[PDB]
Amino acid sequence: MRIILLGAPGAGKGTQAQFIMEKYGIPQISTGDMLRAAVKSGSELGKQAKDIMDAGKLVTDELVIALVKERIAQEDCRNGFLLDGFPRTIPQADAMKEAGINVDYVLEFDVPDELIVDAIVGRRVHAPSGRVYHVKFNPPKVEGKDDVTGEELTTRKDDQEETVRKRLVEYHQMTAPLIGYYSKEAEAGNTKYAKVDGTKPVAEVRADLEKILG
Ligand SMILES: [Cl-]
Ligand SMILES: [Cl-]
Ligand code: NA
Ligand code: NA
Ligand code: NA
Repeated sequence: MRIILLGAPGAGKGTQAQFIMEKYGIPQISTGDMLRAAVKSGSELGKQAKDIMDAGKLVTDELVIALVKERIAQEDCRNGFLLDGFPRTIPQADAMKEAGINVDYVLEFDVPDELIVDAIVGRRVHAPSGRVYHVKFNPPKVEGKDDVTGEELTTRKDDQEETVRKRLVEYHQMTAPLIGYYSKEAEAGNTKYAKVDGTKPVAEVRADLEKILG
């Protein structure tokens, strides 16, 4: 079973990763994990990836595809794999096709932007400990205060609404053509594509996935 799992930053697609891994007996792989691990191995691909990153340079599509091809040839991908958050562009998806890396399912984990914004901007944090509260989902016991220390809660610059919205805008401009690419691949019979409603409770999403996948 070969699955691509896509989703907007903050949508929460990772909430279903362990269910998929345990359903098929397949690992979760990501280009980020490949890039951070490339150094650990002695492969020449990894050394080439190390030097790119050490020079602050962009990882080219050709290199990332090589790393993906390398990763799925490892023994743990014999039942398949859950490719998390890649491809990100049409040129990357075509490079997968050029390399011969087809998958059985493309899952788009879909949560509307407004709900992602609400989830993130409602966060309140105790920065010294990393404790995280949410005004609606998990409020502090005492208003504005960390339960443990009583210190006044703050918010993160990375969670500012304008910053989240800019991130989502950029995501959809990159991902909309990719989604259409995979829908066309599915109409051609090369793969299966499904839009997954990620606003439902996790257990209901899990059930939905069972119906989509089999
Ligand atoms: Cl997320
Ligand atoms: Cl307490
Ligand atoms: Na891993
Ligand atoms: Na959309
Ligand atoms: Na506002």
